[PDB]
Order: sequence, then structure tokens, then C-alpha cells
Amino acid sequence: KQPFERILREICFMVKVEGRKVLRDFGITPAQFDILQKIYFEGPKRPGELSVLLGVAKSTVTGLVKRLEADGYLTRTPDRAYFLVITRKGEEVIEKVIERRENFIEKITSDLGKEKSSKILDYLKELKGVMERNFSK
Amino acid sequence: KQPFERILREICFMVKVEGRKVLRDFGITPAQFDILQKIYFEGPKRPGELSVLLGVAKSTVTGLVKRLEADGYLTRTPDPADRRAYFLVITRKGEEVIEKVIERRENFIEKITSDLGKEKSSKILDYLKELKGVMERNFSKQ
Repeated sequence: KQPFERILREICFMVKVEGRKVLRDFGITPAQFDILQKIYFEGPKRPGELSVLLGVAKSTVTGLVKRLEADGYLTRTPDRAYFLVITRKGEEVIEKVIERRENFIEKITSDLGKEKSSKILDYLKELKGVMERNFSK
Repeated sequence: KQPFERILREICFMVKVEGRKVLRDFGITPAQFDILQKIYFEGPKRPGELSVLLGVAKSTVTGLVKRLEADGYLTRTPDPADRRAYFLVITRKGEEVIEKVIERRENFIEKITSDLGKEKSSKILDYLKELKGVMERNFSKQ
């Protein structure tokens, strides 16, 4: 519950911010990255799915997507309905963020040693599985 | 490392989503909540800083903040060094929203730790404290 929630919130904040340090090199904004990673993970998205994700008006999504398309990170496919689809350039952004997060975790696994790292992974797997069972949809 | 990253990703996602389910009760959108939680944790923010944080134009920020101010979640205070500038600050009502998100997360984690049992939850908490510790030691790297 309490310290548990707080300690996990801090872990989640640090890993999030750590990965996003790579966006300093790309000039992709936080809202634009949110759009890219959602397409990366769930496939081609309709504009309304992005407005729900971000919590903004279509006009905001349209501006963000126009700029992403112009900068080669997104393209369109037909369904006169269209999905936004990520390009390889867009894919590499997400992959760099994941790599930076991975490497952050690698420093961690180094300071802990191999036996402890593997036990912590075993326990994280167990936590995740109990969490997934309790997670409503 | 790769499976370590993927497993933390899914853990963090589930607790994030679970906590944000309370926003439905308030009619607060994800971008609106991101403004409120930023101010909740870091204090007063200029409208330009909110624009940089969200990664949206100033016009979008204005629309988001105007609704939060009208509905009593945010208010405003002048910049004492510049008559032409102002800061957005959170109200009590705005705080209650963040507190209800945290409460929902605590309740979610309470069910998890109950399923795991006291002994295993303790072991896992010690490991997370260690992980948090090592992350803190490395979080300054640019």
C-alpha cells in the first residue's frame, strides 16, 4: 500500500525520466512522443484514439500529427478513413528510449551482482503477475 | 536488463492506469491531470513552462488551464518581479484530485501485497528499496 506505493512510484518516475532524456537529441516533444509510443505498441491509430490518449481537442492532435508527418516519424494508410502509422525513423526513437532505460537498469544490475539481479527479476515477474490478475479492464 | 525493463514497464503502466481511473469521476483529461500533478509536486508554473512540459502550443495550454481555473482546480498569482507575468498554482480541490489518484494506487497495491502475503511483500519491498537506491545514485547522468 503506502511506502510500497511511494517507493514504486519513485522507481517508475526515475525510469520514465531517464528514458526520456534521449528526446533532448530528437526535438520531439512529450505529447509527440506519447503519440509515437502508442502507435509503436498498439499499431496504426485513428486520430480520435490519439485525442483520447492525450486528453486534448482534435485540433491539437492535428497540429502534433502534421508536424510528426512532416518530420518523417509518421505516415498514413487507408482504412477515406485513415490510420496514423509509425515509420522506421519513428521506431528508432522509441528504441533509443528503451535502450536508455535498459542501460539504466544495467548499471543497477551491475551494482547488485548477478545472483541478486536474477532474484530481483524473479520477484518483479511475480509482482507483475499478481498485479495483472488484480488489474480491471 | 531487457526483461527487467519490459517487466518494470508493464508494472508502471498498470499502476498508472489504475490510479488515473479516478479522473473519470472529475471529468479531468490526461493533459489536464499532467498540469495538475506537475504543479502539485513542483509548485507554481508559468504558462510557458506548462507548454514545454506537455509539448503543446500555448493556445492548447490556455484551453486546458482555463477549464481547471473555472472548475476550481487551479488558480493564479502574479509574478512579483514582472507585472506582465503570472503563475498557475493548485487549490485544495486540485490537491484532492491528486490525493484520490494516490489513494486508488495505494488500494490497488494493498490488494497485490495481500495476494503475495506479508513475508513475500516484505522481501519484494526490500528489493525495491535497493533498486530505488541504485537508481537514485545514477539519476544525475545526462
